[PDB]
Amino acid sequence: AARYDDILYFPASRYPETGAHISDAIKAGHSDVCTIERSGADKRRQESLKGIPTKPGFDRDEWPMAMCEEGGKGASVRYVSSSDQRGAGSWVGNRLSGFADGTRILFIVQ
Repeated sequence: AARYDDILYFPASRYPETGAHISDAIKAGHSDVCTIERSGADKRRQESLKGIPTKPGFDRDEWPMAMCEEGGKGASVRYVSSSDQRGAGSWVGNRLSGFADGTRILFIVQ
């Protein structure tokens, strides 16, 4: 039992606002590990974003992410410029697709 099964290196200079959120959230004690669980993501996003208004030009970025058991209630949410947020979320999902639900992935912001 290590805290994680494999590791993702997030490319902060490619997606600087989303990388700063993930880094600030991990530095504040939010989990650095994503226990992937895709089926519950819509439920978790309802819980993480409850009561947080939308903002024109920005997306509500979550860390931990909705596709992680660690997401949902208590997640960090930041307004992130939409091009940055959406590019980052697509990058992350693309890189995590090789891992089945239940895999624990440590995120390191590079």
